[PDB]
Amino acid sequence: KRIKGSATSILVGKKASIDGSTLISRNDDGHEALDPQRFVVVNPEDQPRDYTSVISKVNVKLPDDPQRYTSIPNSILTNGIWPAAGINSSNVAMSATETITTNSRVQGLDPFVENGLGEEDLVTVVLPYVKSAREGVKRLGSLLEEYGTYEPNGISFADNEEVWWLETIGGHHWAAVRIPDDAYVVAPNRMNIDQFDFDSDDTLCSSDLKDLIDNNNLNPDFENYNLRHIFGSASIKDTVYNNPRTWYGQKFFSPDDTADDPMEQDLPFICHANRKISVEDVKFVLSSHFENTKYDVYGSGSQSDKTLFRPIGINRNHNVHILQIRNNVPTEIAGIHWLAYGANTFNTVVPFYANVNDTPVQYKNATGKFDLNNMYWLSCTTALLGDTDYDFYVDMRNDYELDAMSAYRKIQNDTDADISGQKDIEKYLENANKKLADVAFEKQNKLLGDMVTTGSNNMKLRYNLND
Amino acid sequence: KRIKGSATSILVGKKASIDGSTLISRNDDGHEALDPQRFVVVNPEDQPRDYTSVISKVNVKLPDDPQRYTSIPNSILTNGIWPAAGINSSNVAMSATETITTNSRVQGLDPFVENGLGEEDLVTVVLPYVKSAREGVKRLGSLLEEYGTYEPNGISFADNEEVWWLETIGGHHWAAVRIPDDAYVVAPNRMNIDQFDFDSDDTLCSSDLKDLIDNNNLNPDFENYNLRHIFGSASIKDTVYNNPRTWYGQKFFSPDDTADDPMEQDLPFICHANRKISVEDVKFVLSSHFENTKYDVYGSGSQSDKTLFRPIGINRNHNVHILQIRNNVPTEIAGIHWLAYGANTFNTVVPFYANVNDTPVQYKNATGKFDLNNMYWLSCTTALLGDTDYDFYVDMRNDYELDAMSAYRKIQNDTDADISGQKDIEKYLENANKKLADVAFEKQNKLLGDMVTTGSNNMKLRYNLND
Ligand SMILES: [Co+2]
Ligand SMILES: [Co+2]
Repeated sequence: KRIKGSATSILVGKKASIDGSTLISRNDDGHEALDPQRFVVVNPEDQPRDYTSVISKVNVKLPDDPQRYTSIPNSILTNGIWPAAGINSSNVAMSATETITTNSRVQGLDPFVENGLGEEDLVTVVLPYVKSAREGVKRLGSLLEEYGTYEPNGISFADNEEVWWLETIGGHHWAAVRIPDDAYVVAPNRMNIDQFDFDSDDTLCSSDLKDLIDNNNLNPDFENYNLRHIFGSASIKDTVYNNPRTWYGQKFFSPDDTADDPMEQDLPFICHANRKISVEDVKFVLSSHFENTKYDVYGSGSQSDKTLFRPIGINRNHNVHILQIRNNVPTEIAGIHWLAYGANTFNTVVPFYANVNDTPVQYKNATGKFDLNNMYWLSCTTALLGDTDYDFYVDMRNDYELDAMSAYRKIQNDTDADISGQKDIEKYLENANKKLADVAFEKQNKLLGDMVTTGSNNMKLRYNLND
Repeated sequence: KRIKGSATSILVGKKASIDGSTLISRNDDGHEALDPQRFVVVNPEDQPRDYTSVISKVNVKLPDDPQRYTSIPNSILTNGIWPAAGINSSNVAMSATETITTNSRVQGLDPFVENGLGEEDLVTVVLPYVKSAREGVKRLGSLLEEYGTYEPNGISFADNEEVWWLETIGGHHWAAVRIPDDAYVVAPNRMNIDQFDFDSDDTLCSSDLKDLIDNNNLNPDFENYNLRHIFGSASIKDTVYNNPRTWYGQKFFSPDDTADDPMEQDLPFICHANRKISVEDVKFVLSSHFENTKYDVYGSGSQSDKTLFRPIGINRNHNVHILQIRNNVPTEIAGIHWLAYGANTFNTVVPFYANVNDTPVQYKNATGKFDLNNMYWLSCTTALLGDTDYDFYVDMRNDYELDAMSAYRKIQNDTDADISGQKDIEKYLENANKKLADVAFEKQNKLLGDMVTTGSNNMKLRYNLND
């Protein structure tokens, strides 16, 4: 068999955010709980021109003018690079992938292509070569049509104006929708695009998609086109593995527009929140485990209720990224690659400037060797200890989140404030990223220390005299 | 670390009270269950002109004309004075503080000031120098701008006309609301001020507050300004630690305007009760533990429900005070500093006249040495015993509350009735306060005795012949 990713994604249009930025985000989850991640800038000279994948052995000849981009490659390259997500020098963001679903009727017509492209590959072969989110969508579509794919995937694109979501369909087909400026999306591992207008300028797809549907009796609905009804799933597994994640996110942002059934199969794709959305909001949902419901594994529910649903924050979060393209700041500091590692319950995303040529050591240097000086291993260790007694550690966790995010914001604010006239912008921003990573490590380390100190007093292996 | 206070506060406007008085109140809670408190009048000659805090080392030069004021300082000065609350000779009341919440976005712009002011300090540096509640608000606002603060705090002020609530925002900013005459407030450890009209005569704030919000994308709402949405929190921890306290209080006073969800994040700040409010009402809510719900730790709920919410009456109540400025009595007896010590389940507030130069021995003289002749230690001992079998002791508790409060009221009524023509008002009221404290001790001691006598008969270590 082939190794597969898992994920939860959240998208925010430029009018829906609290600061007028676009946000595309994803929990990059995997099969094993731990799989070391690195934060790496791929400079143009480092980018392949003759690309061959490890998993599928697909060979793609690439353009000769790649742009510099951030990425989050695996430390261990057994299954290839797995760059996950990044922002290029044109301030275009891309995250790939959100594994989605398919069905036997479309697979019968356009099967997966064994030697096609996969999540292993997509950012590497698309992001360096596009100058808008729309261009990203179109290039990826072209590559799917030409080379095919062996996975069902959802991919996000953004620039300072637009946010797009592309879903792959069978071995070669695809469709994509531009998320409205004022909207957000929460997307689990299930095909998401619903109502789809072939006549809209805000949609793109395989030229033959409508004919594929119309000519092969793929449409289950009496009227109109709902792509996930046609090409996706509405399974019993969806009701426990996927829909509750969508539901919990929509309950958080749109409480008065969202009913009380986490199993709902027709939750809207495009949503409108009752307020503007912050980075902190996005990280909360990306770290969640159905808090204040009977489905919280750390909560008061029955054993069966507590384990019924797949949470969003999860032991096998490998990285979490929130890619932000800001507006009303100079373009050279618009791109922010927010990043953290390990189960999202005990980390914080750090707002790294994407306009840099290299990355901080604590985030760049993970290998297969356990190293608590590295933020991947330190963050995972913290979350594991936290998992053993969540209610005991959660107050320290909460304090740390506020304290750390406050410190990051102060550094960002100071750095933004002095951008004008900097003679070496990349060096200036690399220094800012170094400060951010240093503080992130210090506060992560201090949190773990506080947890170890208090936790040790509460060990089972104890016997105290109460005097 | 730095030690932090905790609290629950209740405010009542002059038209909302049963007697036309203003009331500002707070449970002064702390980290440890026990921390001995004293009732102390600071005469002008005792007041520092050159003040330095213990926790932050902030140094504040003070005016040379301080007014006399009541206060509730810590017996043990390890972390400074912690005066908590009092009434000055101009019949201005102040209670500080209700620790509240903040968020990373505003902290990123205006961080806490390490060597700034804190709860340790505020009553000492403000109350002696103001002649109205409004002046208190303005002086505190000025001091925050001058010295900064290292805590997020809520502070109440009152005189015979007005009640104000000030909340500190970041290291230097602040906002305050004059509570409508006919309104009340219940405030837990969460930022409270909601809808806020900068043009209102009922509001005061940092001169730059609206610009700070507008220019830095701090406002999450599509319309208007809600200060706690902007500057505060709505966290998962809020739903168990804070909101249920607000909810239980509002359920008590406004049953028909309050829904059934204790976790509600947008309970109103300003409320209107269905009736006029007594001192006895306020003490009840300040002593409460979600009686007649599954969230009552002394009740019938599951272990998880019983311990889910932070109660208002609690083991770490250090003092409880209700500062009352009465109307239509002569000004020399308008100020009443109601006071009790220890967990509020087994004490009663005593209506001490604030117009005095000294305080009764049973309330003034606590040290670190356990002394059951002192009301701090006696009250704490009583509440601890009560905690071991609440349903067994609650009838004696209830009887004592009625009996004791009736005795206090008789003494107050007689004292008020003979105020005219007194040649030495302070001596006259000090004598009344001595009578109050004497009877308060007698009734507290008799309660504990009755509990010990009946409790001893029900000890586990027993074996009786039933004849
Ligand atoms: Co070429
Ligand atoms: Co819209």
